[PDB]
Amino acid sequence: WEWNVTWNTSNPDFTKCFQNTVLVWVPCSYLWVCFPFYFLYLSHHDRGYIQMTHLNKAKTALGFLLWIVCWADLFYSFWLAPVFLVSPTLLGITMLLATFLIQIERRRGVQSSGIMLTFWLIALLCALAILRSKIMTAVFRDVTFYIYFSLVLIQLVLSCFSDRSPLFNDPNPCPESSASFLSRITFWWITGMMVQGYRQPLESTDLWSLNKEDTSEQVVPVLVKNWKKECAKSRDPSLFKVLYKTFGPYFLMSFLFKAVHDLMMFAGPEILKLLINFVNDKKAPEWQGYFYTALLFISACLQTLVLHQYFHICFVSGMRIKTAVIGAVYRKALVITNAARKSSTVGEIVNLMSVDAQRFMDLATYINMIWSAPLQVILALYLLWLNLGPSVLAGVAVMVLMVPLNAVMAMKTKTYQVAHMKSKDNRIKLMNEILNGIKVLKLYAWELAFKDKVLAIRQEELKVLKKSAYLAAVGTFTWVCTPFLVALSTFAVYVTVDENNILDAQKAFVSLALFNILRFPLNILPMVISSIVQASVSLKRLRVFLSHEDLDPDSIQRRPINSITVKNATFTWARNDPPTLHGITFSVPEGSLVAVVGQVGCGKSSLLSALLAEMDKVEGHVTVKGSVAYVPQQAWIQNISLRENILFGRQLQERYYKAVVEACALLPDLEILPSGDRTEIGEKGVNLSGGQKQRVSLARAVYCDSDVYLLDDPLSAVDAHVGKHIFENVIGPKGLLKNKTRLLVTHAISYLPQMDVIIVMSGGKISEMGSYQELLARDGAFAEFLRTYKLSVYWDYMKAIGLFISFLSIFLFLCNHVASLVSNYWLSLWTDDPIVNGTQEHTQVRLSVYGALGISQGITVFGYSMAVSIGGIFASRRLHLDLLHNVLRSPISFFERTPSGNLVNRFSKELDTVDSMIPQVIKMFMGSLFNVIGACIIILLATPMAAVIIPPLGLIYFFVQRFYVASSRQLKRLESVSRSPVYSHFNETLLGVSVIRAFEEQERFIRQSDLKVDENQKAYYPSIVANRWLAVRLECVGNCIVLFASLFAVISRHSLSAGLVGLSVSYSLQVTTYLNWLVRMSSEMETNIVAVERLKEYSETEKEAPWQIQDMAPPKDWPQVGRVEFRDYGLRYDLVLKHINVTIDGGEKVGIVGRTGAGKSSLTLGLFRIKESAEGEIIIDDINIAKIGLHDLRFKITIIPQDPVLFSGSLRMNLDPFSQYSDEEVWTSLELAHLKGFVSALPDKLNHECAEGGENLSVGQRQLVCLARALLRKTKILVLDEAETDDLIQSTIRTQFDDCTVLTIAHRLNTIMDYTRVIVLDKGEIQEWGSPSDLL
Ligand SMILES: Nc1ncnc2c1ncn2[C@@H]1O[C@@H]2CO[P@](=O)(S)O[C@@H]3[C@H](O)[C@@H](CO[P@](=O)(S)O[C@H]2[C@H]1O)O[C@H]3n1cnc2c(N)ncnc21
Repeated sequence: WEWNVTWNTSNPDFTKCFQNTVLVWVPCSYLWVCFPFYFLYLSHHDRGYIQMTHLNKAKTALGFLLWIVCWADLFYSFWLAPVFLVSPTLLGITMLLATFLIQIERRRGVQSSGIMLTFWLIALLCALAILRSKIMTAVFRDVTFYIYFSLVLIQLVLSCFSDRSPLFNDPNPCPESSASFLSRITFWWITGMMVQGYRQPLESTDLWSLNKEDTSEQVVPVLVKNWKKECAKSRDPSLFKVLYKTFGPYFLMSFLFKAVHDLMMFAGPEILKLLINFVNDKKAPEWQGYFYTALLFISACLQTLVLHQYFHICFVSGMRIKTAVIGAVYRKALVITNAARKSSTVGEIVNLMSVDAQRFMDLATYINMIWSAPLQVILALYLLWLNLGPSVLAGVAVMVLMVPLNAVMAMKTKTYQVAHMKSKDNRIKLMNEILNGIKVLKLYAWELAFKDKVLAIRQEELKVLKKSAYLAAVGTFTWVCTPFLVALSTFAVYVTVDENNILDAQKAFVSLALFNILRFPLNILPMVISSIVQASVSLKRLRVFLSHEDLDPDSIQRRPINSITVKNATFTWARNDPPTLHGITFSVPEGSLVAVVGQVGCGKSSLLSALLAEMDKVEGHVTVKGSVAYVPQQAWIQNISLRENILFGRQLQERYYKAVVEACALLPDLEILPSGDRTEIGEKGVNLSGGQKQRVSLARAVYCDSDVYLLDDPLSAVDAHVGKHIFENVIGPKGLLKNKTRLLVTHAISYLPQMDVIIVMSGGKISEMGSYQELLARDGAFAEFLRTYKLSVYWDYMKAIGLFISFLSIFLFLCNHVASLVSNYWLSLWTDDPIVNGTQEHTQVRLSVYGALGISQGITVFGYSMAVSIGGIFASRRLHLDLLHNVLRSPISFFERTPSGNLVNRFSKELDTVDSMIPQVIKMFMGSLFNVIGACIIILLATPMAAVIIPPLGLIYFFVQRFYVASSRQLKRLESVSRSPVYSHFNETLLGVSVIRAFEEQERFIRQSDLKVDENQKAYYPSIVANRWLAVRLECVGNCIVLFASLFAVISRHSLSAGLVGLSVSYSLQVTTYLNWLVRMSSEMETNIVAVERLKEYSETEKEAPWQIQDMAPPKDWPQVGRVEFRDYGLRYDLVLKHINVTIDGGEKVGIVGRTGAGKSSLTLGLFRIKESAEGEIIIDDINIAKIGLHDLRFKITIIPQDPVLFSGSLRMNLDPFSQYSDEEVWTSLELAHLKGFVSALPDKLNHECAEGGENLSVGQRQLVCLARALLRKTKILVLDEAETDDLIQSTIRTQFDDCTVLTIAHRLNTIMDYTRVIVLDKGEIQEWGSPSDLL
């Protein structure tokens, strides 16, 4: 080995000794160190044995021949040089290990081998090096090497194909367990779903099944066993030891991958330095440059692959951790004791299964960086120290200064997040009031007053939004300025400290790239530490939960079908609490009806709990015989259909089910319910009354067909007749359970004489049990008891911002881009200056221009960021105003017809998406896009002839981005949807655990929780593999960019300078992260901007007639006398109102009578123009209503509706939202409304803060407040809608409103009789038109 023929030569040939020693020791050596380790995996992991195939044999036969050929060399050598003996024998022996290895891999079930692939690849490269040397040298021993190389190449090609699957069916399988090594490395096996997801929108059944190891049925038992072993071995069992003993061995493979990734990441800058030296070192061979470029490419590709495999390992381990923790928590919760369960909140345990398990899932990613981040940083620092000197300390002095500052920013906006949120809550509250009370507002035309309050709350919100906006600007400013800041600081210090310090390309750009690989190892440290602390508290929470005690099954001697036996048994609800049932003894024979009798808190329900092993048995002997059906006091209802509630996971028997349903008198309940017995009962579905829930619980118990029934007050909530019917057909001796041992807890005497045995107790003690007649004859405790009683959406958003602001932001951001680019170009020009008299010709003016360029970059970064901040706030204001106007201008038919509920999330969730997320997303997406464009242009500018690589790589990027965004924003939705049922099922199980355990159906519910967690994992796993697929494709694109940039710089290093090549390579190295985040941000934008599209709704939705016409406005006293005339009125709704020709004279009391379905109420809607007249000419006095603007008439006519709607705020704002009427008028109207006494009583006087809907006020008061509103209006036309205070409101409407014309729609004839001229409506027609005297 000497440098003349290997390094400094036109023809670089490895020396003969090097060829025969190191190039042969490398591959043979690889298999020798891996062989032992590989038995661990081959042994621990097995999948059967693969059959005898031609491929496997072909590989084995070539392994035999290859060994022979290599030993044939030893034979010829035997037929001087020491290397001609040991090397052939070593190669033959490692070859014999290779063929044995494919043999054992067949035995252990391996379709494709990564070892048997990397090993052949390394051997091939070594053979290639010797091959080239041997063909450049030119029979005797050469031909043996050619045969060896050809066989090795064919072996390598064979090793790529995947063998047949073993005899270990698998519908919709996961191709991970069947794909070959190359597909697993490149993650190609998911591209199928990627293309298919782009064409056919994914559903829950298209998702692949889970591999056997990820199923909860294979990860929960191992954790359960390990935790049991630790618990039985122990003081204070530790969950962390269990965790790292159970899933640690699979996790430790991440360590190697992380170390290799770190080393390969650092290998980049070293090769960059070598290339910068090469371009500066003219008169050097081109072979060195091409070797350096190939080294860069191979290192980058290998680092990408290893890192992405590391990512997959960590995510799979986290998924297993989550699944196992979920399963163990479920089983523990099903086992733990009531005493230990009551202390912890139910919501606490649900949080235990949600937030702590999710934190454990996410922790697996940032746990290796506990050592990767420091070492990286340290190593990077050392390299930087090797490069420049102590001055670099000042260069990083600001990076470490950004870690706290940025943190301080985030925490700050969190407080802002708390402020904004608070105001938003108020806003939505107010909006909710308007949404459920839009009827009253339109009637009084108070819409604009409420719009003003909404705008005031919006101003309050936008103040905090403006402050957060200004804070966000500097956060972006620092992020973009960091690179320039570190470069300028370190370079200025380096130049100023000593004039002999020469700034070369290697001394500027290598340290510049080391700064880029320093940003990440340092900025993630706070996140890592915070996640570790949260995971530690989660470990504490899980450990204390999993160490809880449990109920004792031994307490009850459950025996297969003297039925219930208790002797001298005392039970507790806790270990230290006193007994609740002291010294209980009783024997219940088979098929006997026993009633527990006592007062409240006696211990009746405790007896049934004790028979189910729910109480803590401190002493005694209980021998319940046969299956037990428990009807609890608090009915537990599953959210499944009523049929499956009664069935309870049991085979449906139509005759038995139909005998059970009516015997519980559940037939009326089935009839009222919409779908019958298929209705979704429970908290989530249709709510049921308590009696119905008790009925369903009893029906479930009766269907379960147990021999022993424990009925803890099944008839508490059912009525007396229903209860007697139930007892007759179910519990009584002539019911369904005639031969069943029934034990009932009751406090009702009605069925007591029919009971075979009455167990009467007092204070948890057996007190003279016996039969009813005998107990009555004894006249003791029982007698005492008885005696007790789409590109256009982007343009729309730009218009909402305004064209000027958007254009200015784009221009300033382009200015930032050009400033950064010219900063880089200035650095390149600066690094190329010659050295005269031992110092650069120019070094102060270059620093000044560098500083000026960077300061300009910083000011424009802070500027355009502030622009979009103001723009975003402007757009939020304009969009909210437009949406509010469209909503309030729409007719009532819109509110009635629209799904009531889709407006609320539009005002709350989508508006929140607009004002906060959209500006941040547009900022970071635009930044990433122009970072990519800047990398491309600085590559193309420095090397003009590099435009041939842009088209293919752009096509690859476009295809990958299209497929990923389309197929990932759907997988995320699938996973989100699937997550909720797990926590819902845990809530159901937690709520019904006593019933679950009593029926002994805990195994079925354990299996059910298996399915839901597996379903969630089936959608979560493709998402992370999708991220990996993005990752590999985009890093391949970036590595191709790096390779082509370096290649095109090396091919023309002469017409180029060192600094230009350095800058090109540094930016090409950076471009990969920018590309990845550009795709991720584009996906974010695509699913985010649609909010604006759904906020631009109701833009054309038919609106009401204009509120103010102002061309045909009425006079101030429009209702001069109040002469109403319905001239052929017809109201569309086919026609509810038809042929209405009536005349109500001014100041004449008129009422409207009719049955349900008539046009009584619709007639009022005619007066106020709620629905446009299909055919009609209603005219008040001498003016048509349809011509008048809505507000005008709605202000000149008043209505007292069915249910008065009192809005949140003061009483004065309820009476006069506009505050138009003076305080004296309000006081007079309130006094005239029989409310002066009450209104003077509130401490806040007229400013009494009434809650949502006036909950604090009574219904009578709210009605009188509505009457006060009508009285304060002082209008000549008033309408009344009648449904205790009726006497008061009727007298008040008869007191002073006699001057005004009053229409009255009352469902009661008593009040209408007083009003003359009654109009009767049969089906919209005027049945009778005359006074009540003419009516009778
Ligand atoms: N191997 C690696 N080496 C270098 N860095 C790596 C990395 N892997 C991950 N990153 C991260 O990718 C981003 C790289 O920077 P960019 O891609 S140039 O821009 C960021 C990014 O686009 C997104 C968030 O990406 P992010 O996860 S937060 O963090 C950084 C970086 O830490 O928004 C931008 N961004 C970040 N902060 C701000 C801000 N205050 N104002 C405006 N835009 C901001």
